[PDB]
Amino acid sequence: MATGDERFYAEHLMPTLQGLLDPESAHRLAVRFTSLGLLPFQDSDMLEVRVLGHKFRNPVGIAAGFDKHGEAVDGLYKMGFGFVEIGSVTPKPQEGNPRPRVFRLPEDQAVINRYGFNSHGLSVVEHRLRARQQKQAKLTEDGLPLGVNLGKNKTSVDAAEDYAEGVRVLGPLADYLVVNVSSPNTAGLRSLQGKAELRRLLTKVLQERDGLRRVHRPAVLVKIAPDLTSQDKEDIASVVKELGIDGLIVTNTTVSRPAGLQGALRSETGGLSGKPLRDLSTQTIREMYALTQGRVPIIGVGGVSSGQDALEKIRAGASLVQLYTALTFWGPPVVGKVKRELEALLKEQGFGGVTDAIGADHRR
Ligand SMILES: Cc1cc2nc3c(=O)[nH]c(=O)nc-3n(C[C@H](O)[C@H](O)[C@H](O)COP(=O)(O)O)c2cc1C
Ligand SMILES: C/C(O)=C(\C#N)C(=O)Nc1ccc(C(F)(F)F)cc1
Ligand SMILES: O=C(O)c1cc(=O)[nH]c(=O)[nH]1
Repeated sequence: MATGDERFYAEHLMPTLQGLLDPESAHRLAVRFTSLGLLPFQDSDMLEVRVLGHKFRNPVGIAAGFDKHGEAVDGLYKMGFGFVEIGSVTPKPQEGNPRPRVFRLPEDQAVINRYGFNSHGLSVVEHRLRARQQKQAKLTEDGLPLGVNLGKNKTSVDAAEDYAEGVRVLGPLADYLVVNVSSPNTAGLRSLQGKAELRRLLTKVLQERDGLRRVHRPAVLVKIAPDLTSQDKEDIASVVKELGIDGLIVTNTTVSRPAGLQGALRSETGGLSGKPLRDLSTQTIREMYALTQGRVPIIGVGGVSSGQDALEKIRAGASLVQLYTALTFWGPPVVGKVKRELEALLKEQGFGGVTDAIGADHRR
């Protein structure tokens, strides 16, 4: 419990917790424990990455969705994440979908969720981040940056204005912002990934970002689905290059249900995460890196539970990776495990550090 032993968590604690609590209760309890700093690896220099205007002490971040309301940021750095992304946050508070809305597929090492952007809203999150703003400035300066992921309200009549409000309110408190246009759980949202709509939306977002004072001006990334057509991907690449978007987060959860899922809850509605998403996400990273000529930083996400999974996404083109669903199976020790395995594999494959491996599959 205090040592952070990989076998104890994986074989005993996590399976027992999963037997006692429904998945949303487990999520809530985990946010509480983490936020209080009740948790069970010294980052080598090889793991440092400079991208998005910042130093990252290691490339393993916590993906959006775990800490939707910015309650557990310090506890997540304490767990060993090199960067934390909170959100998605919507402009006004909203409850999200009815419960149950989160489902485990233990036989598949996967989760399906349909939270529907349950959010405390911008104002609450703004005050929560303001209460630790200078502590975060020091963390960022120390190589531990903070990302804020923005969503839109269910009943909003103007999606772009929702994201612009997010830029104005939380942009000043974030090292990077994410325009989340890839939740599967908000009606109409994924259609904003289409070319004309994306160009209009991101033009407005970047104008708002550019209007912030220079020390409060974050990088802006777009988080995309794993379910895009070839046409969709080509269009996103074109718009991102045309507008000078700072990066992409690849990928959100999938609405697909890969052949072979075994969990009893495989046909629940929602986005699927974890191991069945892993290679779909990796392949989306590979395609987006190629379409952007390796000039647009990618944060790779989807099914990472080991150093090999992280390195495959880095070699496919990610400069940084994130994970969430693996934590629900393996607990806290998985963060240090990914980092230690990633360092060992980089050495084994002749890389001087993470930076050298970024996009390495495209050069062979
Ligand atoms: C319970 C849950 C909630 C999520 N909520 C969000 C969210 O609010 N915003 C977002 O951009 N992604 C959200 N995601 C997606 C994750 O950030 C990540 O893209 C995806 O789960 C793939 O990573 P993983 O396989 O490591 O979980 C959520 C995922 C899960 C499992
Ligand atoms: C949806 C979801 O978050 C869960 C389920 N099911 C869950 O177990 N969460 C969860 C469980 C444990 C941790 C930690 F590692 F930090 F201790 C983090 C998140
Ligand atoms: O709140 C949610 O349902 C949610 C948002 C998102 O971006 N991705 C996801 O899998 N769930």
